[PDB]
Amino acid sequence: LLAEPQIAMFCGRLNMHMNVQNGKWDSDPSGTKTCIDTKEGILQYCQEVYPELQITNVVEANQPVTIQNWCKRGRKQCKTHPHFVIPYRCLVGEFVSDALLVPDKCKFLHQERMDVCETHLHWHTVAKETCSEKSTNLHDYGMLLPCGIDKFRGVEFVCCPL
Repeated sequence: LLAEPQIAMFCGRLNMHMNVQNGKWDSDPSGTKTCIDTKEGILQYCQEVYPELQITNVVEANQPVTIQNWCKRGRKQCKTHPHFVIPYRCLVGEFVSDALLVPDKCKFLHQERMDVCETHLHWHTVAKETCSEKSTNLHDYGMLLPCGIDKFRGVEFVCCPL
């Protein structure tokens, strides 16, 4: 969901966050906060930047975005080269899994491993690998059953014809 709460980082520039009202990337309120290394720190920035929301978890978005107007410290020189970055989604309150679009001719699948607690990458790879086994393409996917910070017990996905 391209306009939901989320943050985007580019080291050397101020963090961006999604403006849910207009869909645009807004720079850091303080004019000082830059890129973060830990998922836990990303959760903390989510919480700081969306004070009216209860941020309970985070997850990688599935596709990178392009952002060109990164600000330097103190919010000026807010132009640089276009930069590809995968935003982190700031997940709100009780977990609701993504409603995936399933084009005609494609197939919705889901797998749950209630005995494991796994990464976004792992589930992405499970999804992709499943589709590939039948000569189809992974089209859209989402996490299921959070069990930790950016850790989940399952994946929902859509496989489409090549």
